[PDB]
Amino acid sequence: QERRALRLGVNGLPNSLEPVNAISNVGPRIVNQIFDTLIARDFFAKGAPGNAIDLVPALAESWERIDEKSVRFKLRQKVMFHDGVELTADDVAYTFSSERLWGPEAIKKIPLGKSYSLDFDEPVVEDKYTVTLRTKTPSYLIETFVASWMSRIVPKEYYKKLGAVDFGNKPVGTGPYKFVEFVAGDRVVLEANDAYWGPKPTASKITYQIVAEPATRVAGLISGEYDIITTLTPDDIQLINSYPDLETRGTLIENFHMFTFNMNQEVFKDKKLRRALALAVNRPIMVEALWKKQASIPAGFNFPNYGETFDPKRKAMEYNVEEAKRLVKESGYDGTPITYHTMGNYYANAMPALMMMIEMWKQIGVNVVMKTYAPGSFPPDNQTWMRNWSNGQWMTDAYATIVPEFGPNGQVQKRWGWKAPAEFNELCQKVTVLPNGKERFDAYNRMRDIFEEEAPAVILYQPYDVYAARKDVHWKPVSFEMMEFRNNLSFG
Ligand SMILES: C[C@H](OP(=O)(O)O[C@@H]1[C@@H](O)[C@H](O)[C@@H](CO)O[C@H]1O)C(O)O
Ligand code: NA
Repeated sequence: QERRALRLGVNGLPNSLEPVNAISNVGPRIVNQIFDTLIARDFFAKGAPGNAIDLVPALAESWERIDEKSVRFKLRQKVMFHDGVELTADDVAYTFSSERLWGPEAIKKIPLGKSYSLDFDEPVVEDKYTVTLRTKTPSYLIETFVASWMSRIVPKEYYKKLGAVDFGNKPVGTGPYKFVEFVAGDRVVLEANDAYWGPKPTASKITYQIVAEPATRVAGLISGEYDIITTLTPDDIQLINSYPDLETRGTLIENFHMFTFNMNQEVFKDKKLRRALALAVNRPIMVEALWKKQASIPAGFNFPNYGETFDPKRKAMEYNVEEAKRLVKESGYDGTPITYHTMGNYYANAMPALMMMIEMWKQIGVNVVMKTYAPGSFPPDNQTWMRNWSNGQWMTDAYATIVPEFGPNGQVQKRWGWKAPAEFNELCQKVTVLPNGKERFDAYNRMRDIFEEEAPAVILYQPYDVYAARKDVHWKPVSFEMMEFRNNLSFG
């Protein structure tokens, strides 16, 4: 009869379906279905196992870089939003506007819009199907930005009429799946958009059902309640793979798990204790015990997806228990227990990783205690000391995420109080405008050195993202924190 409905058991849900505000480990797998971008990354180009870097036309049928500051897009014609309104350059201009995204006025609507954006100038609408995106200063990052999760295309009139909050609860996009319902902290339901411009949706419906406990998620797959489950650990591989009708599907993703600090707190204003905690983390033993060797430990804030700004000659991050003990003493730390906030196992292995780290920190003379918090119940900033986090490396360049998250205009310095050395912020400003070359390459290596010296966050590893699925549900994971169903979902 009708197509099969897809049932997903997920680790968590975003609090909003507004595509920029949905940026997280849990939002993109949903908003990738509701929306489209001008340029799309094709993870399966030339038979790649879901990790190809190839950029292909999407809402823009073609594009041309004009100069060091601008890129002109030719829009695909007769593309319709879910409410029937035709996609125009007006919708694109609005998506990348000062008003909605990067200007001072957008900070209330999209709190991280300005900090995550390029140094944009107002878009230029040439005609109904022609729009130029430009920057005030040189930027060779326009293309990678436009293909990213910052750039899902929103409908101007409908978005303006509802406002960013109401739009977030009733999204309208051009994507293969349209909005049905959103029960905050419970479920999101989408249905097939059969008016879709690209590959027709193969599922009649998609339900993202929150299953916070991974053991309950695994039981749900074994019982036949879910078709695909997310955010498992390599420790679940043996059991699931013992069921002949189920299997695990995993891949290393372009993201790093970390722990970070509220540097507005007295104990973390200075770098000494941040550094002591960083120097005591035995990453290889965590990777062996919890990840069955599947996770990858980077040589600093440095990843292969950065391409020309990836440094393959970089030394491993320091591990020095004896130096850590000496820093604990010099910091003046008195033995008072320091809290570490985690949203249960929102991050695969969050609590087992923390338990191991608590033990490593006991050995250097620092008492760390776990504090759990329910989905969407993140405690006030001044109630937090240490906390876990992750960063999706969302550009084919080193700019992201060191500059958008840890730069002078970023939330780590502004909200979380990192007093970054003046040199670090000078380098951030330089890498933003410089073209690729020796000067830019060396500036990112100096920024990586300062990042390790300062420890505003401590990089753990790139997780091996593990899903489990029914063998009769054909779907391949991609090397990013999202799920792709276009030409990548079939049943039987
Ligand atoms: C607690 C959640 O954070 P999560 O680690 O899931 O997502 C990060 C995101 O915060 C960050 O802006 C981007 C780019 O650095 O990477 C995402 O992985 C929050 O965003 O809902
Ligand atoms: Na499809």
